[PDB]
Amino acid sequence: IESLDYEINENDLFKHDWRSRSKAQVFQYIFLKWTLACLVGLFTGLIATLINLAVENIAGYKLLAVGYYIAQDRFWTGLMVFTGANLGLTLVATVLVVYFAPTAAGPGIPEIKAYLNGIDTPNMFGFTTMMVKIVGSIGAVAAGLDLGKEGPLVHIGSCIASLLGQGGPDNHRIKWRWLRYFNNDRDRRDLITCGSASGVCAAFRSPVGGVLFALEEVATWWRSALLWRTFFSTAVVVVVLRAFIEICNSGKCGLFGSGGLIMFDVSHVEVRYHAADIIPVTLIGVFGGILGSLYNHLLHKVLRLYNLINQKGKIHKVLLSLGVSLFTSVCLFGLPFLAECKPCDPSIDEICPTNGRSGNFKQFNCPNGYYNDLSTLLLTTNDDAVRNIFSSNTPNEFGMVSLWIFFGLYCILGLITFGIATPSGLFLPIILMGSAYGRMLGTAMGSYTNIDQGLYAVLGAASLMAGSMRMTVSLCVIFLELTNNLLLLPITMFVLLIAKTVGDSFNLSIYEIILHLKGLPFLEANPEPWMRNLTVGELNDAKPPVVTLNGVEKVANIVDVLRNTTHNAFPVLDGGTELHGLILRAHLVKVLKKRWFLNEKRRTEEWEVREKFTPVELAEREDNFDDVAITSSEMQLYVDLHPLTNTTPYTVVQSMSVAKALVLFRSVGLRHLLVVPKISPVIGILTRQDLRAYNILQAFPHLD
Amino acid sequence: IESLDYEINENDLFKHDWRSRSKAQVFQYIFLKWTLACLVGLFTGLIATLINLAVENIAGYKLLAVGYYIAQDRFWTGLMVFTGANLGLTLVATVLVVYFAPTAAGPGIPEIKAYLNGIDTPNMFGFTTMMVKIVGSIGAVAAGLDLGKEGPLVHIGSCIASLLGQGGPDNHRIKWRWLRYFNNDRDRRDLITCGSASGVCAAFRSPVGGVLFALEEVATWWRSALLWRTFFSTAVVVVVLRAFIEICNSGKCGLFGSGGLIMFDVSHVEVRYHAADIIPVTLIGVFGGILGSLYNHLLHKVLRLYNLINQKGKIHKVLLSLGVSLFTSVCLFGLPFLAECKPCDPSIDEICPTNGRSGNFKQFNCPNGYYNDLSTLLLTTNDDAVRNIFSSNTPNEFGMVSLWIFFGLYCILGLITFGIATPSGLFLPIILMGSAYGRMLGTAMGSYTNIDQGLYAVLGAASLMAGSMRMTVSLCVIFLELTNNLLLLPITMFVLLIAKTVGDSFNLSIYEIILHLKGLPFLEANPEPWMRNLTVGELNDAKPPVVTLNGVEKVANIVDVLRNTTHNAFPVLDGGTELHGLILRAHLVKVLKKRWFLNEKRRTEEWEVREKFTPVELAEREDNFDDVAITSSEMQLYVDLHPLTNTTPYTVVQSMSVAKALVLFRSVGLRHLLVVPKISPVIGILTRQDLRAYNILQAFPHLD
Ligand SMILES: CCCCCCCC(=O)OC[C@H](COP(=O)(O)O[C@@H]1[C@H](O)[C@H](O)[C@@H](OP(=O)(O)O)[C@H](OP(=O)(O)O)[C@H]1O)OC(=O)CCCCCCC
Ligand SMILES: CCCCCCCC(=O)OC[C@H](COP(=O)(O)O[C@@H]1[C@H](O)[C@H](O)[C@@H](OP(=O)(O)O)[C@H](OP(=O)(O)O)[C@H]1O)OC(=O)CCCCCCC
Ligand SMILES: Nc1ncnc2c1ncn2[C@@H]1O[C@H](COP(=O)(O)OP(=O)(O)OP(=O)(O)O)[C@@H](O)[C@H]1O
Ligand SMILES: Nc1ncnc2c1ncn2[C@@H]1O[C@H](COP(=O)(O)OP(=O)(O)OP(=O)(O)O)[C@@H](O)[C@H]1O
Ligand SMILES: [Mg+2]
Ligand SMILES: [Mg+2]
Repeated sequence: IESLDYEINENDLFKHDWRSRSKAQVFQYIFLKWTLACLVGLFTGLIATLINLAVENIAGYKLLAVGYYIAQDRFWTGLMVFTGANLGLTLVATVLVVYFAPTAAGPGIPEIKAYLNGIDTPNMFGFTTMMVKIVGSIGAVAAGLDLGKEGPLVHIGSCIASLLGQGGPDNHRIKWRWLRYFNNDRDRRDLITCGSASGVCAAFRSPVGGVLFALEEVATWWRSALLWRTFFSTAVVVVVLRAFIEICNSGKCGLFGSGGLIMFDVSHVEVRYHAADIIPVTLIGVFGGILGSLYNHLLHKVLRLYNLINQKGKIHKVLLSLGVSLFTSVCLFGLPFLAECKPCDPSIDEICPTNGRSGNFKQFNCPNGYYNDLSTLLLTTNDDAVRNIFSSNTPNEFGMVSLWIFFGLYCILGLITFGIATPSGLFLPIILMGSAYGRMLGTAMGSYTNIDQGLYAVLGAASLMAGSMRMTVSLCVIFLELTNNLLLLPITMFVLLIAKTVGDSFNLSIYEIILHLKGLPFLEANPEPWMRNLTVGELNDAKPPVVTLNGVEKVANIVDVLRNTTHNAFPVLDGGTELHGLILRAHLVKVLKKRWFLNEKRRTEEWEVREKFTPVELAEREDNFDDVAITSSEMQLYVDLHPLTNTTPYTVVQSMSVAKALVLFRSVGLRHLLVVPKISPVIGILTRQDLRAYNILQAFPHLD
Repeated sequence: IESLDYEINENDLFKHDWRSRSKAQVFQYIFLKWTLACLVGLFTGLIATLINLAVENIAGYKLLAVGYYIAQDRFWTGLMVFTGANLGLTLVATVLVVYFAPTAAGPGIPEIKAYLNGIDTPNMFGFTTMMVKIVGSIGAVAAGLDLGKEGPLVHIGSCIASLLGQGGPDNHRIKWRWLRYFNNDRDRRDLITCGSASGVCAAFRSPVGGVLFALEEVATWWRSALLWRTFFSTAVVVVVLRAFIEICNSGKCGLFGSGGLIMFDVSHVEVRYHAADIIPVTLIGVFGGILGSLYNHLLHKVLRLYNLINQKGKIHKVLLSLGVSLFTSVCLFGLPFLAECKPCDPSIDEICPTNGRSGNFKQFNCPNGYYNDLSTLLLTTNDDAVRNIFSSNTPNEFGMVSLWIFFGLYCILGLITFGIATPSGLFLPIILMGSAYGRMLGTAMGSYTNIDQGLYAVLGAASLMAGSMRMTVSLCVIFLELTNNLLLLPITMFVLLIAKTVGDSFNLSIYEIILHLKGLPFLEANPEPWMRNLTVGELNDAKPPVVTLNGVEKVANIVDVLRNTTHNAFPVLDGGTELHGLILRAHLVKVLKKRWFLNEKRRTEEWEVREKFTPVELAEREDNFDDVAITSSEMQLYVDLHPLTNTTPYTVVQSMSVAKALVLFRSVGLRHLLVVPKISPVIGILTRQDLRAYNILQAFPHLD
């Protein structure tokens, strides 16, 4: 799996630096760079509100059809309707994925985290992957599964960004010339960062939470001119989302519009800072670190198991998805018949019990005047279950045994649902599993505290999310703009830090674990302490030698180095040997396809390559080597490789440490890094495969 | 003015990489790195609450003494008391600055913005500079000047961080050995970033606003392991600030405790999204961009004028400060006698008029039942004037002429007060000057809008602050956590973007303008479009040649290159010439002071330099060259410069563009950057002075 070309070519023929164009062209580029950051936000807002409209309508008219048979004391008919509707929606949402785009499974972040690190993950931002991600997300979260549209919205935002960047689908591009400036690999990284923050803001209705999510976790080369377009895109997202909530008020769109603007609003509690509430807040942090470590350690084993079932065919995936949906629906209907009914309390002031699709003290098998504390949490859409656990001013609503049963159910569903072949997510199961033990500790303290148990559920959700994803700033800002409680922001990040620096003492993160399972070559930020005692010359003394071309290279050597080798960049020498730089494989296949062949070893002028090539044709990667067949009489001609050479590559000397070379490699971009000698002017090329610690430790095992 | 040594030395003798120490030492380092990030937050919270306690007590007992003579219809006695108390407080706050630490003047950011870019700004984070910054900030903002403790709190946080880093004041350091790990220049940059975000969070009571302020504007080398300590420090700051607000409730600390937790709370408005309120919000943005551009262009001329008065002696500074305070007090008392009294309205529901030190419809010369709309804004501490302009549910409280008079006064005071020799600031004058025209447009629209005029004042303040400082994310998060209005966050950054991308079309920022006035060599992020068509070899073909030392260099050449040259790093050769790397001046003076002299040209072993030096002694920069006198008989001995050489420097070749060399230079750190030839193995050193565009354009003026 290859990498991406971030390094700028400084030749005049390529016109890579956009400031060096004309004035009309820099006007058009500076207008299109903001028009696309507007349209990414506009379309991510429209598509997330379409997902929310369809999901709320489907889950509402499923739960109303369940409650109509609940109210007539027909429990088995309601169970058959529930399991049948869940099985049909999960069947559609996994048939589309396993038969039309098998890369749509899973969240999408653990890959966009690797695309923005330079790894060219293939077939990830297509058009059919976006459409089956949308329909699979609708049919998967409207089937009551323990997933969430939280994750897939990041991947849908990235696909919207890339389809706007290349001007449509991969084979139906519009031939607008003004989109020729975004054919690079730096503009794609900028657009996909805008789309990923656009997706996080569409998921959580939090603008700068999404900006900080793309800043801290997903992207890795942050620019201050990128911080102003990500800003604009999350702004247009949350404007479009709140405007289409406000238009669909008063039931003009059926359901979807009885919910409000901020999602899990608990901004009415006025949390205080008592000194006997230091012990339970650090207990929330310590237990969130331990449970996030244990949850990562078990989800690693579960995904290792699911990698065996995914290779046994395209029908074992569908059977696994339907079995997970069947077990989910059977548990979510049969488990609330174990918790006994507790009577209402008039000190809570909310209406209990309640019959309908909404939360707030639901009953389904209790007599009149009682309410079921399990069916408040189960038998509901998961957007309302977490509103029931974040319920301000509800002392002792849920018992200890019912919260234990809900916790022990959702810590199982979070393991077995993530990794199935439907578009899943990982924010919502951790939010539910964290709110469970947060309100468990809230009910366990009781009168010896002053923070509300709903805020203990918020602290439990944030503490498990930190202990399982190792994020600090994005989680505190996201929980601020989910909960609207500004006075909770100190204590809710005092709990994130204890959760993260307890969870770091046991395991890795979960994105690093999913990146390690998928084998993606992610370059870590800081080098190891043993990388400083190893030099680059010792690294190239354990490698095959560099293959090079000269400047006016014969066609036979170009064809030989293209057929026999898989390398994507070759240094150019002159055979007094003067190094020129690197030339890419993508330009070797271009001069072979263009029939730019010379008779003698003449080095050309500039106007010949201006007449042959154009700056737009040099960035089209729509080529392969198999279709071109060179005549064996014209394999003795000559190709002038001078005007296509990246004549200013980044070089290190053969005594630099591997640590400093890795720091340069990751800080600049740099698919390729030459190695010139200290005083054959090239003695090796370092790439991403050579600077990862797992490959270096296999060659020199006496280091660690 | 020199630079800082960020580049890590990879030798075993220095022990710069902290992971390569022992296990006990890495435990002690990982404990102290968080203990200092705790103590920075704890002490910045305690010192900002001491500033707030003293400022509120002094300004309260000054305004009560003014109001006691206002209520007895004695206006001239109140004017004499007001002008005398302001003149005494400004006299103390400028005498301390001009006679004890003249670097305490001005905000503090435009320098911490340059210290974190590597420029070693001298005498900036001392102990007397911190103490006179504290007392000057108290005596300057309690004198009613148009400044603010918003800025100086960044510099006080940075000084607290550096005094904790070096273990006390600059000549009273404690001799604790466990503070030897923070003697580097990377730990100082990390600590000062924690202290700067600590200061912004202590100023605005906004944690992640301060984190994003240190992320976007102040610091320039952001690390994800730094994002977790800045987090902790702003957390402890806002916890200590809110706890010492809550302890000082019910008047146990005199005043300071009748204000609340969040400062300018306007979270009761429920802003809507009408479609006829797109024209005035973009008018707020356009006028904020134009007024921020014009305010920068005039403050540049005013600071150019003040540079003449500052050089005419230490008494012209005091006369300028007292004249500014006199003009301020005469205007703030004499201007409200021009606005006529308007009667009360019962539809506003707040108590009008009010007599006291607080805001909310103040009267001072109106009869009973009326109120003065200018003295609501003037004659009050500026922390309450902006609460009066951000007043939710007050339609048409201030007229048009009174708001025009307040605007035309504060746009003059913001020019003439910033730059005087007291510890000033720049957030509060822009907040006041922006709220003025924000509520002016709110009163000008009237019934043709639905957003409250207090929210138009918030939009005007944010739009002028963006048009004059060119910040986006930090301003929207800071205005969120000042105003507590989460539903204002979309429109309040839709106005910041129009303000910033109108203001960018005219001028620079204001930090770049103050950095350009002080002549500090700030390295910009992206290179110019002409820097790609210039190579490093052409840069070194217009420079004096590199001076070098050999490896076992005689003492006479070391003394000659230390006396005759001012360079701080010399390449080491061997005269077959094998490059070793760079050696610093700070180690040349160390081997000259240590008397590590050899008789012959023997290259030593490792154990000799282990016996002479220690890893702590090699980082002590407490030396100068004038005190050491070498005997002329021992100037023919030899110094082994091998084991102190930075043997892995960052090298480029002599055909790299200046653009790519600048990108490497700024992305890695790098005080010094060698230039090795393509195929005398060194042909130059590039530093910060060579890669700035202003120095390159003076040598090759045919480029632009
Ligand atoms: C409503 C919200 C905003 C509304 C306004 C919509 C436009 C808007 O929000 O920003 C305006 C845009 C700014 O462009 P933007 O900041 O995205 O682009 C960066 C900017 O040009 C910097 O000045 C560049 O650095 P330098 O100079 O090389 O040092 C940087 O180069 P690099 O990072 O690539 O190295 C650029 O990426 O351009 C204008 O100011 C002129 C107005 C024409 C744009 C009009 C397009 C609609
Ligand atoms: C609110 C409570 C939270 C604070 C208290 C808890 C302390 C706390 O919040 O962080 C814990 C601390 C994390 O240290 P911290 O994250 O600051 O340090 C980074 C961390 O060690 C990374 O793993 C390093 O990267 P790598 O590994 O090289 O890849 C990185 O290296 P570099 O960036 O330098 O290159 C380090 O800077 O680790 C402990 O368990 C120390 C015992 C804690 C004792 C401290 C007690 C105060
Ligand atoms: N002439 C050469 N060009 C490029 N790589 C080379 C060459 N000679 C040896 N290598 C080494 O061969 C290994 C495999 O290289 P590979 O074919 O993956 O290059 P690549 O596909 O361009 O790498 P990537 O695209 O992942 O940056 C690398 O570790 C590289 O160091
Ligand atoms: N041997 C040398 N070492 C360092 N700089 C040199 C040398 N020879 C020439 N120069 C040049 O002389 C100019 C002035 O260098 P200066 O004395 O400011 O170095 P410096 O003080 O170490 O720089 P800084 O500390 O700002 O990084 C620089 O532009 C540098 O390029
Ligand atoms: Mg490859
Ligand atoms: Mg110097």
